[PDB]
Amino acid sequence: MELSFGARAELPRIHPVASKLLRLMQKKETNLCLSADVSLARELLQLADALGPSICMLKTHVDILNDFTLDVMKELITLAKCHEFLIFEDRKFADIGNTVKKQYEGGIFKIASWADLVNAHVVPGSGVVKGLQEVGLPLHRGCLLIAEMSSTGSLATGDYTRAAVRMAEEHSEFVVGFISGSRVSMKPEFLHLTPGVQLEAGGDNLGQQYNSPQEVIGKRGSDIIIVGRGIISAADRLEAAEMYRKAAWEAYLSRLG
Amino acid sequence: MELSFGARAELPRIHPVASKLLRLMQKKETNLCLSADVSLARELLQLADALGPSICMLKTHVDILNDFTLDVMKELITLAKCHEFLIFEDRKFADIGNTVKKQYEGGIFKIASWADLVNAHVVPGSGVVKGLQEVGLPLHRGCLLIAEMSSTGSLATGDYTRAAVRMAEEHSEFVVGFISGSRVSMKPEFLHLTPGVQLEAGGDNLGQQYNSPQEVIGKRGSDIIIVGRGIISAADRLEAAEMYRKAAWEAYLSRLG
Ligand SMILES: O=c1cc(O)n([C@@H]2O[C@H](COP(=O)(O)O)[C@@H](O)[C@H]2O)c(=O)[nH]1
Ligand SMILES: O=c1cc(O)n([C@@H]2O[C@H](COP(=O)(O)O)[C@@H](O)[C@H]2O)c(=O)[nH]1
Repeated sequence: MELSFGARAELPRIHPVASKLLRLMQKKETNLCLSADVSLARELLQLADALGPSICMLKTHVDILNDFTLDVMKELITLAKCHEFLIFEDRKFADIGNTVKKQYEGGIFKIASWADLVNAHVVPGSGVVKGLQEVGLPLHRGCLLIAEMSSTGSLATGDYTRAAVRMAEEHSEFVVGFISGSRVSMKPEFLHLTPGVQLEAGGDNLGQQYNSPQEVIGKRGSDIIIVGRGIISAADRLEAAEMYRKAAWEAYLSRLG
Repeated sequence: MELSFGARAELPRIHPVASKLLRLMQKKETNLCLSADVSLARELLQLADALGPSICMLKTHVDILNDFTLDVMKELITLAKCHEFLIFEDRKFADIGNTVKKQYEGGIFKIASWADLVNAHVVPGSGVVKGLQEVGLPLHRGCLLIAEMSSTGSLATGDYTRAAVRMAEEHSEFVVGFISGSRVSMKPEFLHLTPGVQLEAGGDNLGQQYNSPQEVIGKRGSDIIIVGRGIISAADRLEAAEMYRKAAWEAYLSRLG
């Protein structure tokens, strides 16, 4: 009863952004999201161009880009369209609804104008989603809810994770899935994206913890791996991305049987 | 055994940023933080100048400022120095440590260069604080942890709130207090700042809930009220700020006896 990405793209209740994503994952044989955690626009764009064919999604932190402009993001959209990947701004909205709507639409980043996907913490209660969706529904955007975190001491466990799943499942006109370590919803209309991924065991010195693509996708049932330093600190980022793509894709196929 | 703000400023374990704040609160008879939730730099600066004498702190959301530049923030520092208030960027850092350090120091906002105080959600675990403090300790900054939220459905309750208090109390070289609805720590070295404040009962249509300064300061034991729309939507923002200042200050005095 587990469906391929291409069949999930057709589910009756699928969000159009999720459907677009699932179709390109199936087409390109990729369930890799690049975490493009760089500070230079040129590096961001060169990574997006070279790695675009290997990825289903490019995750940004626009607020670490020392030379952000909206024209950078126009360039990034051109590459996303060319290579067929979604743009996910990993802003982690986490305020009351009236504040996050402004943070999403406005200021100098105008996130909603260029990001297919954003994400939110569930700690404020469902007003965080209601505020975002007042901006994002008109613009045909989607949102991911942070149900679990990869870092040591995370409080996104137990009843908190359950609250995130309920909040999704109840805002499914806008919420398309989760940031999580594992499959947290049994409804196949929801995407699961998992950060904290490297091929080798380890972590960082600021609480990051790594698990492998086989563990995350194959054993824990997630859909997509989010990989930053495992790719971006490598010398050859293209070959690193291909290693991660092949790992995540085979883990998905093997789970699917 | 409850101490005045001026005596708390002298406590052995007080953080220098908390001490500076407590001294100016005592001097100016203000425990009001203006939530300057505007999109124009000119309005931000005109509010800071006119209301500066009435406030202990000005809370920003730099990411909704349509015409942000670092020169705006230089102007804002000049006013903070003139009128004696701290600048609190309400960024709600909420990522792994390695990410938040970059978000705090870098990008176009360079938050650490101008904000006396920032805040963080505790959901990622203590690496969020460790990452921020790698930037903020050298720059002699402070941080507030979000222990409770004002909005409907908040998950910052129970064991989550307790985890926030522990995390503070254990990073007290950098963490100076809390965003909370009430006094959550019994240690008087920690500040309690409470949003969701208006004189009249009510809320908004996106989950905000209001309580009065007398309730928050006088009954719930908080130190500082954070007020946005109750001031900024009023016609005369100066008189509105004075009403809130007088309310919060008298509630503090009456609690102190
Ligand atoms: O639980 C979570 C949620 C995240 O978004 N992230 C993000 O995913 C990326 C992980 O990067 P890296 O692979 O270099 O550790 C970072 O951008 C981080 O902000 C995470 O690491 N853990
Ligand atoms: O629990 C919390 C935490 C906050 O920082 N805030 C912030 O405090 C301010 C409240 O503004 P207002 O008084 O207009 O409702 C907003 O900037 C909001 O982001 C809040 O309302 N509740």
